[PDB]
Amino acid sequence: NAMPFLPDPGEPSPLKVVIAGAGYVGTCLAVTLAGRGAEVVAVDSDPGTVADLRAGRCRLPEPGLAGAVRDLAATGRLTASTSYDPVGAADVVIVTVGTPTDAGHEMVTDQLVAACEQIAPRLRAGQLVILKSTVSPGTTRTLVAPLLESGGLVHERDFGLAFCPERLAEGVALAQVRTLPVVVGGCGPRSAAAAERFWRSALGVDVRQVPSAESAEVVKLATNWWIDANVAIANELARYCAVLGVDVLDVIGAANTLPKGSSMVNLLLPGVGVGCLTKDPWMAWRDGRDRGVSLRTVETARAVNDDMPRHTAAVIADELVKLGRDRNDTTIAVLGAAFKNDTGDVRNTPVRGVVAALRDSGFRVRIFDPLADPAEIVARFGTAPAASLDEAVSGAGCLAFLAGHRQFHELDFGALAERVDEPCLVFDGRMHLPPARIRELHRFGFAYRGIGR
Amino acid sequence: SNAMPFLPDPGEPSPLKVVIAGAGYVGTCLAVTLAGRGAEVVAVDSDPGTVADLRAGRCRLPEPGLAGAVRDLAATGRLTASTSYDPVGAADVVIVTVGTPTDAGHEMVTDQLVAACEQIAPRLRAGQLVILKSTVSPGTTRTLVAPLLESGGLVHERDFGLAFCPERLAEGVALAQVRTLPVVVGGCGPRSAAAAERFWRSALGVDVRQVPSAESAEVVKLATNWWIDANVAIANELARYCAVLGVDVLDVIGAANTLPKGSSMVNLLLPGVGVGGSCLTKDPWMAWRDGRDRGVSLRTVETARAVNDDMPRHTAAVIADELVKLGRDRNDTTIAVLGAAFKNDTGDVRNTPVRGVVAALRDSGFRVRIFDPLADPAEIVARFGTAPAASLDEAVSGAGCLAFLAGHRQFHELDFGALAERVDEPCLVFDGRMHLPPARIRELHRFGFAYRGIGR
Ligand SMILES: NC(=O)c1ccc[n+]([C@@H]2O[C@H](COP(=O)([O-])OP(=O)(O)OC[C@H]3O[C@@H](n4cnc5c(N)ncnc54)[C@H](O)[C@@H]3O)[C@@H](O)[C@H]2O)c1
Ligand SMILES: Cc1cn([C@H]2C[C@H](O)[C@@H](COP(=O)(O)O)O2)c(=O)[nH]c1=O
Ligand code: NA
Repeated sequence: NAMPFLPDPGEPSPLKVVIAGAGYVGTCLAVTLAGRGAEVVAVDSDPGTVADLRAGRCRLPEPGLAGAVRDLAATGRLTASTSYDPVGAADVVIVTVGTPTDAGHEMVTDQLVAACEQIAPRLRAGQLVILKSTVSPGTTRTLVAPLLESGGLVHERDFGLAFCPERLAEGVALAQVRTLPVVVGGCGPRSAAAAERFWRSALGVDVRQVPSAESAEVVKLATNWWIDANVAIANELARYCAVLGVDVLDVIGAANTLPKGSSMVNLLLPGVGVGCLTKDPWMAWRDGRDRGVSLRTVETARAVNDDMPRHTAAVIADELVKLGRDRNDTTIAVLGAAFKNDTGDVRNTPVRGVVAALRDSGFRVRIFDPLADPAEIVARFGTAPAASLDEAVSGAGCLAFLAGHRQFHELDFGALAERVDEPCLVFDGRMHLPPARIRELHRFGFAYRGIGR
Repeated sequence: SNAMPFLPDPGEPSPLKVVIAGAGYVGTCLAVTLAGRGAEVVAVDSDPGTVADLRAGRCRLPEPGLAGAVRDLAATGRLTASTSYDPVGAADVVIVTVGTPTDAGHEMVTDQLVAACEQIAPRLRAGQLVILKSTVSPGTTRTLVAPLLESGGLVHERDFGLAFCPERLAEGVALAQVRTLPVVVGGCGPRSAAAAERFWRSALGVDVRQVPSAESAEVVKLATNWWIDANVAIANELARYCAVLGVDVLDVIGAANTLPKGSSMVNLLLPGVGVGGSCLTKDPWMAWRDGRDRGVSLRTVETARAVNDDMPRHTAAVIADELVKLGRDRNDTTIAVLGAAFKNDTGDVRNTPVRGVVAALRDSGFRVRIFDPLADPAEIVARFGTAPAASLDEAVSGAGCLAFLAGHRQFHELDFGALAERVDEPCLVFDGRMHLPPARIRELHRFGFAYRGIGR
């Protein structure tokens, strides 16, 4: 009774964890928890996803993830199911299911409601439930808690309930998840103490307590709001630097040497647009609007970042005209299609906006992303990607790096110089190449341009 | 003879000779720091009162430790002053820190800068180094200052060094920051950049961050104030959003800022009662106007300025609303505004957001008493149209509200148990810029106060 909702971490028998949702977040969580000794079962409605995990397969490009899935599924500590039945035997249940938003920027509770309606009858006294899915504030306590209580139990008294925002760093997720402190917002002191004991023992990280689940839900929304609004500042700064003939990355690097606030001045890097950062700031805006608060910094940031794909296409076409090129003699090789660097997800990518604007004007575009699924590129771009990097760049008049994947940095530009059509423009969207690499491109005959570079 | 370096070898026995044009806040902080490390400095200013003060070892600038440093160095003879620009000829380095105010259209008023350059230009000799530190619109150093300095026959970069090095001092801790902050150097060429870097490293003992041009360094200064002002806007809107959920914005900011991001961490700034001073209310508009002239729209600046300009009025509306919810009216409540300065731990009220809060409260029918022991009483009369209270007891005795609109360290050290016996019960404690932790809020309630803040 003194230590509710979690066994002593020193117990010989392993901790039993059920993770609802076997997406990017769920898989990273499952692998890192199983790796530290817990017995984990990932629950997902997709039979294909469950079949892959059970056979130690993972198609996610996240570094070290496919290897860890294959190793842990073989040790038996990582398993998967389409059924929510393993919830009954679990000590901890983590909910990472999808929470999208409609055109009005209001939560689509469907997936979360369905997951909660499956967990509720299987929920047992003494269990700990943690919500990781990004949600509108008040959701854990006013929507999720009554759904979980439909099975007769009471949150905080019979089972622990806490909101812990997901803050995974793509491309380095497995490394960051083992060091990054977890924010815990308990639905009461018992739920707060148990959620903190769980992350410290099962994950081995520090914990940052906030006084309610609503406070922790706002931490997630405030983080995405801060990131989106700071990317908007950086994007506008890059367009200002471009008209002055100054390099935005030197400006940002020098500006960020000033201590300020809780750490340093932190101008974020500009890009080709934003693709968490397009829904969560609007989610806070709609919540604010319904409560009589206008979030003007969110409205402006979204308008600024939504204009960047069209501006990127305009800059590419303008630079090609300056090189004496046109839509009749140039094929553009778009290298990298994913919304974020070192990911393969193209579901909500600003690259779609760049390609559409380049095609809408009349340019021939080839797409290549070594991390993305070719069927997903067909679905989102409407065309099959190039068979390989060599096929994409051969005879291309422009190499537009619109996602800065690590394998693009390891490319031999001397070898690329022999495949492309001279004069070739290297447009740097998300590579953010250092001056030493830009000199190498010029040496091989490439023209180089970035927004504000 | 060989092409010349634009700075003498710091191995020479004679002290470095520096001339600082513009002995205001930035100029005086530089002068005492350079002279304190051994350089011989002459402060050149158009105000005869400032020149007379520096000569006598006096300084009217309230900046902590500044008057003391001036007194010590005037006695050594290393720091002197002049209304005349005749010391320029003998100097190794000329630093320009004159005022660059903007007009109603946010265009820079070049009057002081042109007058300074015109006096410097014919006294310049080959091999000298000229550093511009005043905040300017990009391209000012190369297209305005350089041709004015060349009127004597010298050619910038070939005959003398010209660099832009922005000042990044924060008011109240300027003397501590001038000796620690890395200096950004934007030379008009490689020789100017090398000399300016060697100058800051050897004469100030600080690190240097080179940027490729004077224009790049001019943008660094404007991008910094743009970033700060826009991030205060995010924080103020976040506090207003937290207020409707009843969540504490300081818990949210603290937890959010534990995430590594960019080149450091997520850095949500602290909310307040608005934004004052020249830096954050003028510099982002200067960038906006320069961008507009060149066909670039800075929408984040427009929104940040609108958001922060609305904060004083919103703060007064919150105080008035919380007083009504407490059962207090305009008839039985005198509000004591504690802290008038634009910033915590300074006395500067020249452009303070507290002015807007006080004016909006009075326009709601409330009597307001002002108390700020760090501020000049005459400065409060000129900005607020009323004399501040003689003492803390006069301000708080019988007050129905204690509105902490500047969070000076002095206010954190008050005896709230004693205050509780002087105020009119029930007394509202409004936290504008104290940012009290939950333990301190609990203590106020135990003493009988009603604590409120935006998003607290
Ligand atoms: N105030 C700050 O904290 C701060 C911080 C960073 C940057 N800056 C920039 O530094 C510059 C100076 O700021 P400040 O607050 O010290 O200014 P200030 O207006 O208070 O002082 C300027 C001084 O220059 C003198 N002066 C004017 N024209 C002159 C001339 N032709 N010859 C000689 N002296 C002349 C004036 O008499 C005055 O004493 C501004 O461009 C400002 O943007 C200020
Ligand atoms: C840094 C900072 C400044 N401000 C406001 C107070 C001052 O009026 C103005 C300038 O502050 P600064 O000189 O400390 O940057 O901006 C905030 O409200 N929150 C903050 O976090
Ligand atoms: Na609260």
